[PDB]
Amino acid sequence: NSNICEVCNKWGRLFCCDTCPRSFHEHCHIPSVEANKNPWSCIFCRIKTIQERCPESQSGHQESEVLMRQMLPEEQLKCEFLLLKVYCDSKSCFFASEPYYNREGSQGPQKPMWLNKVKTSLNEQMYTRVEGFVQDMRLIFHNHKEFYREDKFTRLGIQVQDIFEKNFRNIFAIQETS
Ligand SMILES: [Zn+2]
Ligand SMILES: [Zn+2]
Ligand SMILES: [Zn+2]
Repeated sequence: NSNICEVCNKWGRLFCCDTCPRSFHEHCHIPSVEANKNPWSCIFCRIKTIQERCPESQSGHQESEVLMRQMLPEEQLKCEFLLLKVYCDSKSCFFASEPYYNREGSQGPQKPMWLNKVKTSLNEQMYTRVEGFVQDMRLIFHNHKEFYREDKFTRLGIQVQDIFEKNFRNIFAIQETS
């Protein structure tokens, strides 16, 4: 196994996957690393199994159909993995915890949103469709763009949103376009 967490790239108290060489901090893995279960298989492994059991699941999809899917177990897992892929980027630090807004010339968003809040919402099964999860994720970056206006710090929103969108298109096998 790796000697650093796959998500945050730090050492510490790691749990090791039994079916691949990745390791995780307890609360870096999503869902949080399960108490027992020997062998234990990480989210990367579980996602690969879905694809292997149904190879046609990689054929192209329309985003509009993906968003209307109910959050059954497989869609729940895919959203968890997409959330995890965002946390994997170190720039996710800026969007993880509850923000506050006091900048001359700007007003805070009407509906603040942050990664840990999405994490809790997934954990508590608060989303009934994929659309719920994707809307909250995109709201994080949209709030950031609007608040920071012409400050160059707006670019962090652009950057982390691009990670989100690339991973959304990969995980849900969105039909490639020009
Ligand atoms: Zn970690
Ligand atoms: Zn694994
Ligand atoms: Zn099949």
